[PDB]
Amino acid sequence: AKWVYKFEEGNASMRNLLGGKGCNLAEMTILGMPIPQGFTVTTEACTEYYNSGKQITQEIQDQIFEAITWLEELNGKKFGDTEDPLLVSVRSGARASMPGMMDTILNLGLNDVAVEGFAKKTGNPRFAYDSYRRFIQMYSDVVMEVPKSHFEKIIDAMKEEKGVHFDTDLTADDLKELAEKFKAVYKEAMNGEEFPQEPKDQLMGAVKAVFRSWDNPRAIVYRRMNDIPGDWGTAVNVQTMVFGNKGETSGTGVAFTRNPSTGEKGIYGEYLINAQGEDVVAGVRTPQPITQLENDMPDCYKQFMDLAMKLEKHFRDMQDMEFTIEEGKLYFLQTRNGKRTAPAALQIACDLVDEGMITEEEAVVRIEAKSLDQLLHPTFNPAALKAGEVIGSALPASPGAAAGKVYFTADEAKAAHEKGERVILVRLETSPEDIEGMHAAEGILTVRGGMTSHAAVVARGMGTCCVSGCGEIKINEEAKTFELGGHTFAEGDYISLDGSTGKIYKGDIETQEASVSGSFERIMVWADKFRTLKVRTNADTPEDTLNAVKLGAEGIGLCRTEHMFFEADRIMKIRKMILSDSVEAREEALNELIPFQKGDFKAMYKALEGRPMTVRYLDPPLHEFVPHTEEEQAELAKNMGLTLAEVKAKVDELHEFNPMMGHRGCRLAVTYPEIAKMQTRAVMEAAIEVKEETGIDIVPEIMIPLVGEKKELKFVKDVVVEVAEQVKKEKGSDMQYHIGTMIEIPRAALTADAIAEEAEFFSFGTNDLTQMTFGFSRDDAGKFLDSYYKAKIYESDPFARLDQTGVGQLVEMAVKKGRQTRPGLKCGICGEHGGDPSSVEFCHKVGLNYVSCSPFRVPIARLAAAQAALNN
Amino acid sequence: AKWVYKFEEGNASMRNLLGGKGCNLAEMTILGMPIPQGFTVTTEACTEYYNSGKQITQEIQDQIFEAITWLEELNGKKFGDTEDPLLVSVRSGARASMPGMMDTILNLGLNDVAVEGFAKKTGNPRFAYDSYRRFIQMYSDVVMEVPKSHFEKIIDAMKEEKGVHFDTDLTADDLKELAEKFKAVYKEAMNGEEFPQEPKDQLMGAVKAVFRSWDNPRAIVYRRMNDIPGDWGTAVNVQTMVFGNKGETSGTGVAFTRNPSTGEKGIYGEYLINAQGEDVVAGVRTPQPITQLENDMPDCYKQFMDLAMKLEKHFRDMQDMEFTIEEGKLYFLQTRNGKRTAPAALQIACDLVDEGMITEEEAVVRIEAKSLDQLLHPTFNPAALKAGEVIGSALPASPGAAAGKVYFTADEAKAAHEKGERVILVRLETSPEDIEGMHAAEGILTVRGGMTSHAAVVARGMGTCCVSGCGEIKINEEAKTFELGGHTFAEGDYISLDGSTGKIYKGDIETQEASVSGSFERIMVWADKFRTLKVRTNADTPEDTLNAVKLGAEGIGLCRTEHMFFEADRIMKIRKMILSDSVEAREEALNELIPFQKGDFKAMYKALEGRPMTVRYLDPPLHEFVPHTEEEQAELAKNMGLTLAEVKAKVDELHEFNPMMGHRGCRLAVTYPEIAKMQTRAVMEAAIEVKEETGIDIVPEIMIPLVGEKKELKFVKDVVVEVAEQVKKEKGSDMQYHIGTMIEIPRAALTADAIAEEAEFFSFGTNDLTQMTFGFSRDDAGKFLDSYYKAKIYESDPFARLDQTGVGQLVEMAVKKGRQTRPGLKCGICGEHGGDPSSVEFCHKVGLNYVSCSPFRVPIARLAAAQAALNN
Ligand SMILES: [N+]
Ligand SMILES: [N+]
Repeated sequence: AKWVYKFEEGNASMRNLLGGKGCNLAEMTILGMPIPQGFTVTTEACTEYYNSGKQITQEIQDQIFEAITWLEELNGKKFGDTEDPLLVSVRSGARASMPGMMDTILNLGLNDVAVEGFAKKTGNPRFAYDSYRRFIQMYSDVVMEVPKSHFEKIIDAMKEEKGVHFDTDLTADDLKELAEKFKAVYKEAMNGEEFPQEPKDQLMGAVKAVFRSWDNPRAIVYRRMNDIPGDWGTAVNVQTMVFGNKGETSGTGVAFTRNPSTGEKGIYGEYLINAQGEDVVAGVRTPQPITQLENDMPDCYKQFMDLAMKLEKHFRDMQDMEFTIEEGKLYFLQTRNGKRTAPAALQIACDLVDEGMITEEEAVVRIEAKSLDQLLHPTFNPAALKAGEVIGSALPASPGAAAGKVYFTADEAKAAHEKGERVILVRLETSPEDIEGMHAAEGILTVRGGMTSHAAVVARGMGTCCVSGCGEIKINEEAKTFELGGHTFAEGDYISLDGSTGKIYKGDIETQEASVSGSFERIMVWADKFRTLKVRTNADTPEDTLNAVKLGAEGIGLCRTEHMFFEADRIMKIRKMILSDSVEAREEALNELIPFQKGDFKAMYKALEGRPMTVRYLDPPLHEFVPHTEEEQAELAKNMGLTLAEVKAKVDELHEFNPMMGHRGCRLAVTYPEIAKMQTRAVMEAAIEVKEETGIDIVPEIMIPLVGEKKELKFVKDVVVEVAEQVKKEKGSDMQYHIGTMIEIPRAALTADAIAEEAEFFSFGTNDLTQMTFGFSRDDAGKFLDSYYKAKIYESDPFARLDQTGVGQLVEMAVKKGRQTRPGLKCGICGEHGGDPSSVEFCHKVGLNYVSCSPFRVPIARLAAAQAALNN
Repeated sequence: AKWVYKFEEGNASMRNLLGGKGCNLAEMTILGMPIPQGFTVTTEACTEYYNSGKQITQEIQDQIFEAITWLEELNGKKFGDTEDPLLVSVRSGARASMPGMMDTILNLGLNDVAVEGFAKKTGNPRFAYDSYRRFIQMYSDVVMEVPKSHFEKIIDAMKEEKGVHFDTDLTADDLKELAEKFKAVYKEAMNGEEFPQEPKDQLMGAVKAVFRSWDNPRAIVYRRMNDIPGDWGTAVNVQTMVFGNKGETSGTGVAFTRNPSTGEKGIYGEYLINAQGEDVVAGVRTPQPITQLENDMPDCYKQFMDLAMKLEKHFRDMQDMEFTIEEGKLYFLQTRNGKRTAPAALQIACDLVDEGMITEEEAVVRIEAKSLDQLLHPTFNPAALKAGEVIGSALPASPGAAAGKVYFTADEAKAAHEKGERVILVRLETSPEDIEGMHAAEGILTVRGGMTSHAAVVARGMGTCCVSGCGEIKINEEAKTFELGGHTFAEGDYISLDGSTGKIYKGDIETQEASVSGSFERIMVWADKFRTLKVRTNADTPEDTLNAVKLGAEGIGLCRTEHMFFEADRIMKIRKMILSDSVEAREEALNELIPFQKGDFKAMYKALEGRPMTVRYLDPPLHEFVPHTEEEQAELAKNMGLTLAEVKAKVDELHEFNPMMGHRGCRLAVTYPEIAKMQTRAVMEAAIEVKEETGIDIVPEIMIPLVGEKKELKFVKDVVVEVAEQVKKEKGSDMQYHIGTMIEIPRAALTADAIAEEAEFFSFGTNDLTQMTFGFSRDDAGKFLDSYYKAKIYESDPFARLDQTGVGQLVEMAVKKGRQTRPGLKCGICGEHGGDPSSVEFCHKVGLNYVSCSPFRVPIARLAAAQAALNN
């Protein structure tokens, strides 16, 4: 086929084939920007590599070399030529942008002979050898996997040995020396093989390494964390080199057209004079803030700021750009819509609509919904913060209030978090390998690196606090301790970070619940204008109901009732009913619960003010309510006038092999209708009274759990209806109410047209539906789920993301068949999936009426629903 | 002239003549609404009364009686007739709405003979006598000033005597009795005069009482508090009566089409069955929430909700309505745009724009700017609130976190606040007489009264916390104590109120700084779109600068520098310079201050990020920096090797008769240029360095205080320029800077064209300009300002509201003449007036470029500036 495209042959629309970096390089070429020429090996070439038993096919290599020849002709130089070489950069990039995770190798082409021709042609040996030891290092890292450590230790040995204080203070003589030590490393690691001297072998080795890396364990995991399918592959961009390490009038930088942490309009970012990209990211030399370049090189700044505004206007969004200045001449290497925190996304989308650059629909569609969870992260209690002990400060790389126990390796931090600890990862700097520990941390603190350092950008991405470049810190990896200010810290010691101010605190500073911007309220107003799904919340108390309404919830899709039986002042009533031996004594025990539960329901209807609430009837088996402690069993035997033995025999009788599928929910209402009769009286008495007290109308929604058969639901509904009508008569009420069901048993969805004959609404309990569709319990699934992710068997966690392919089939069928028998059938979802964007999009598309999520996920659901409406 | 108009003869545009209540009665008549017919005696009639030595002229009375005759013909009944009387309500209302402050007398016309004809015609004696004792009471209160106390004590004696528990449980027999006791009261107070029996005398007495009341001390003060001019007068509305006290199918209510505390859309308010308005406001019978009327009288509710939506749609804003149901027939008595809290105003204006009912310009224009100070009131620290001891709860009448020492009379609460205490007024209920104590309170707590009670509505108006109708409270006026829950409270004891939840706490619950809505950020976006003035802030520290920017400030209009000399680590430098005897030793002492001050300025430029800052040079006389304590004087003598006597002699030498007009500001820079030279070096060194460190450009603004003459400013500017240019040369800087002046001496404004020859900008220091224009010091003016307000000599405090008539003349002239010599002259204001709406409007109109206010007043200035732009 055709596996390679020149930049001139592509555009932004070819993203899936060229990857985002390649399509953006193409697009800037199309605009006539000062972009060094190059080409792209497509994402399809990556699939082909994978379909050929992980090998580059003859045809592909032929086409790579062909394009290389095309590059040579344009430049007038032969690739890696012994005399006047042409050198290239090789950079990977998939359809989806993955900041901090891809690969870059500069100066490819250099070798023992080309480096001398390079030195002669540039007239600058120090620059030639600096470029060579860089390339030897980047290639050893990227292609093989020799740790910078091996190289950084040597470069530091030499500088320290030579008294010099900076990489820049090395002579062309030291650099030739350094390169040889560097090559020794690669060989001292390649089982005796020498660093490839043929330019063509270097190119293929780098290309193969890019395809190979797509399947590294860290890429696999990062892709699951960001919902990126693996089949997308990655492309490889190859470009002619421009050098920011040629001298004092050369440099390299990374900047954003607006701030990615706050969203404020205006250039943000950093650069270094006489450097290559690597240097800026590392922060050994303190990177200078982008705005300062105006002082050093006014003309190049002017040009850069003009092109930067031109790029934001062309792409119609904040841009993350990389540039290189080679001896006074400005080049752009990359541009992409910049990753950003949620506050920054709202601010920015809002400013772009106000400047007339985009429409409200465009603003809504572009914000990453999952990221709005950041808006509800607790912020520090101001009093506590002022009272707090500042021990140091640095760059506010990524916003947020982080407080946790310190760990010094991504693996320890993750292991600690898993045991339930809030963790803070402290490192010299982070790397793609630290990703899982980073994701586990409340915050991230580093010794070197600025706003565009690895920790900074990956953290903004995750919406995680990060203070970076705190040079005052002294880490003792080995001992697992670090010193800052007044004292040494030890693994586990609490410290706090303010990602907004850069301040670092001793101890665990108190945090409180956050509030909300106006760009947030503004974005929600536009969202509402477009969404058609309604958004309800999963709430069991007045307090959560209020929080949820405050975030936009229009009512409740799931009000669990177990706590109304489990609570200290409730538990003995139900225990007494369970240990009874008469339907009469069961009812009498149950009846004592009425006043309590009626009371909990009046409080909820009082906080609802007319908003609907779906009340789920008793869900768990009886064993969950009986004491499992010989001691509590003894106490109960004593309160009921029974022997410890009797109580124990009843407990043993209720025991089940698989509690997930035993005698519970609807099946329990069938054997003991008394339970449902009681919850009905509590519900209807509470509603009727609150309606009498306020005049605010109520239409109770009573939902029966774990139904699989029409006549099973009918049996329970009859019981409920009989009590509801009786309560209505006793109170002189004409209140209306609906009786519906959960669709959480596969059979219910398969026979939903029959179920709809009795059910007035459907709530999709997808947590349970997923367990029964996949055949596994969430609580026992961690002993293999992780092996499944690692082996790519699953690319997403089915409990956090609706499985559209399988489980989705049952949700779609249930709505379709339910509506064959009851056209106006109302359908909601209340499993954890209702707060997940892709799931919410699936529900909008299959016709649900509303989704229901935890209070603090309401904003996410509201935005995701608007997006589903616009994207469909 | 023509002093009386029928409702049919008026409309909303005639507001200034008919008053807001009369024009709204007219407008609803025009709409064909079920409004009882009546007429309005104009505001002009009130001015006429005042121009005739406080007396109703023959012509006016003639016209009142004429209209009364017109009323009779329509009704078929003669006013106060012995047989079938026509009775009327008399209600006052000025061009401006003043909720809780005006007068209402129902049932006027009743007398010893008319009440029997009334009883016979209605066939309902209990209703006739209930109406009579009501009228006797309302007339005694309103016309004369007999305290309800006298009447409430008797009504309670009788009910208590007769065992009955409610006003409603009185027999027609008890009521005839009650009325006679009531008449006895009025006589037992009118030096033996009997309650007027002639209907016409009652009408004139009520009309005169309304005109008379316009000048009561409480109306005068309330008008100053709400910026209402007195010359506006008040109109009197006279209307045929409809009765909500006729029986069980009669009632009366007050409702708002949207909630006035939160702004949420939907009916809000209360009513009572078998009652007159008075009853609802008092809360002896617990008022029922408006929504409940749907349960009692569905058809009348339907009609009411339809007319209510029709009124909001006609007026295009949330309406505060009053209605009466007479034996099943709905009447509307009043409608007005409802008063509301700031959050409610933003929410509502925002919803109205989204529903397409109003434009963004209309939203902006209608919100009361001064009320946005409410948005920045501290809210409770959530942790502290949960930790708090709830001792009771009631209606959340007006939002806010109030915490203070309790007082039981409006006068004590005010006196206590004046001594600097945070106060909480606890009363059975409030009255117009409590207004000044209410205004002094952090919060208001009452025993009876609902959402439309006096405290509720006046408090919403003031934006003050209020929890009302807490019946569990027991007040012991005499002892100045009250019991609630766990204990008795005593005058001064701290309690806290949550006006949002209605909860009441023991102690002083901790509060923290508030945040901001999205309807607030939304309203500001629309505001910015319209305003042309810029808004800067008065800020001296990094912290206040940040708060201010966060609220929208575009820079700093006044950065005072006194603290840079006054601070513990600064004071000894300046004291040493003052006690010196050589220009050389003065400079050397001054120089030691440079590092400190340069440091304070770098911190400010660091927080400014390029935003301009106007730096005011040293303002106070030297006496302010020398010790005034023989003890500190001794310590200084010791540190300087001087005798206590010498130090004391220098202190005595610096003493002045009038420090406000002595040797200070510019005159001090003239005698000691060393001081200005030093502040210039601190300023320019700090700016240049921060510009080198960030690349972010800075244009320092140096403002010389208390200038009266062109050559005086030139002398100082030369000094400053010489040092600025020197610092520029030493640092290799080409930074630009402007030297301006305060316009705070009348002479500076009178000769501003000359001053503009040297000043690059003008900042209007209106605090001082007002003192020198009025000739009084703010700090000594309280011993007569209050007598001036009481005597109406001044209607506004000149220190809080720019005096447009006089002081405004100098500000206008200064800008006009300054621009004759320097057309692009930049002009700002930074006196306290820059945060006051009417002042901000005056500044927009006279051409200023920006206003500058304290950080927390920034929102007020931003909105007021948009409003000035639209209204002009
Ligand atoms: N379930
Ligand atoms: N002043």
